[PDB]
Amino acid sequence: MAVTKVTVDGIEFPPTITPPGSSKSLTLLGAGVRGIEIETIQIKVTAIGVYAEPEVIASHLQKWKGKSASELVEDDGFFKDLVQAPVEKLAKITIIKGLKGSQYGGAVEENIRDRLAALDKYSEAEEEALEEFREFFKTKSLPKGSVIFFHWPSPSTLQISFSTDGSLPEEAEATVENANVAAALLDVFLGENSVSPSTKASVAEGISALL
Ligand SMILES: [Cl-]
Repeated sequence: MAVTKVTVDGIEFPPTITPPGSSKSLTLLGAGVRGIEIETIQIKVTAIGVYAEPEVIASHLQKWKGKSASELVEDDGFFKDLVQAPVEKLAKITIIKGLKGSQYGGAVEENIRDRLAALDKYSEAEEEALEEFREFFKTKSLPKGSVIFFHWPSPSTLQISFSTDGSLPEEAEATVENANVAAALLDVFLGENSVSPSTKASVAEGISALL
């Protein structure tokens, strides 16, 4: 029997997902990969899938209707609107090349702090939030195939989950309630100096299609 699958270089991403502890079901908008470059050698380390409520986020982005995928990815304002949009969002991250949690966490945290410090939005509250974020990854190992779940039930709140085998948890492990960190983390992936332009392209064409 036939099945429809979404894949990024063979890594399978479900077309819809229900975040840990959530009732809602989110729809995949697009997916790409985060690739680290050494010399002229490119290493893919993670696959990233971006999910949200399709009708709702389509409604909030209606000013971009009929705008082409080519035109959206060219425009930082669209991605600002996508990041700001007050809808549930989820990032599913599948580890390609294994690594230790404190490494991934450390790098992402530094990226966030850089963004927030640049914006003059880094105080003790953010440091504590990032303490939580840091502590979450400190204790864990991220082997190939393990998956991280970043859940934004609203733009101000971040919920983190993780499964070593790639299955879907039914409740979140960590909650970071800090608007700046939550938004910055989303900005790591969909923002101006994205760790994954491919993911942004994929989301752009998905959203363009969705409108
Ligand atoms: Cl990543």
